[PDB]
Amino acid sequence: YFQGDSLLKNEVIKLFNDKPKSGIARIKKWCTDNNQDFIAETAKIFYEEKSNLNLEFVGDYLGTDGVDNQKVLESFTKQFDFKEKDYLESLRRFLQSFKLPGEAQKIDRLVESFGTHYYEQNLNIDINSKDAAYILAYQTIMLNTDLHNPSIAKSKKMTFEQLKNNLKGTNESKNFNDNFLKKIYDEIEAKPFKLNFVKTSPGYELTSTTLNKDSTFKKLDSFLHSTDVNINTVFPGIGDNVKTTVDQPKSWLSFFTGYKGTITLTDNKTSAQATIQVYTPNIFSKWLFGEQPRVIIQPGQTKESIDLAAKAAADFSSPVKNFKATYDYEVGDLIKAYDNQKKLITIERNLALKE
Repeated sequence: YFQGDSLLKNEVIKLFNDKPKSGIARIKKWCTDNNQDFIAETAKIFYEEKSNLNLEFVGDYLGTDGVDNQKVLESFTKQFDFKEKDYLESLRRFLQSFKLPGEAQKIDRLVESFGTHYYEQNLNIDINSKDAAYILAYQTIMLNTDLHNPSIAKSKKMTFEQLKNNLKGTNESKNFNDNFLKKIYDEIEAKPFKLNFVKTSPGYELTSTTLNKDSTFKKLDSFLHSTDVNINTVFPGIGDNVKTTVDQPKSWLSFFTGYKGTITLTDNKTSAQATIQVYTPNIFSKWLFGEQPRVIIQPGQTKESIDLAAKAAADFSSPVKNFKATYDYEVGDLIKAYDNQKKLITIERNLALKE
């Protein structure tokens, strides 16, 4: 069955599975030459070529905060037909179409995309607003952790009555129908979600049973809720032109993943950028995200972002545990930049006569 994009699809699968940026570049290139829409075509390939594509990379592209990514995610979700479909079956299906990133802000964008589209395809039937669809989805995901996390004893598990109470008046000032919620509660109880998370996240990851006692980790943790303090008090190696913003965590994301927030570092001179995500385990999060705290450091798109992220990672006494390629950078380039910063620190300490 020849289709106008068949040749492109076969080329893209190869390029994409090697480096997603090279696959996306070819869709951009073909859409330019064939006068087609890059957004629609990308989402179409992600959806139709599910069984052929690296789902980690698909999940990562869809969940990433980017102008292209956001448009592609909206178009991707639109490929699903949720009209007169069972809510939970629709959510299960959506969550299996990619590999979930292990990053709170990415999971959040994917969940919000699902809710909005499900509501739009079943307008005011069982759900009254996109906000109600989103709260129902995050409460269902947390209900899944509650009912199936063994650290939550049988006697402590959330009851259907407790789910009803949490969702009282959240269906655009009204309630969700009793049986509509009972069906979700019972099915989730009987069958947990199939949640396929990535093994490692892009960039640098510091994670160990001793990371919470690292001087840099403690300072980083405090920096999330402090006001007008310089980031150089946390990371000496990054210089004095680095400014910061903090994205505070949504409560449910904290429960779900151990998320504590994201600090965005921007160099005022160079435009170098890096993000720093913090995770601390809790009784709910550990079931899916492990028993260790985590720090994820990712370089942005701009030149010299690699060196800003590497300097931040190298300022920890704890070593980087995991390295993974980003959409823009090769794993080897992140490794070289970090190892080099560690070697420079060692030389400087020795030359200044530090023990």
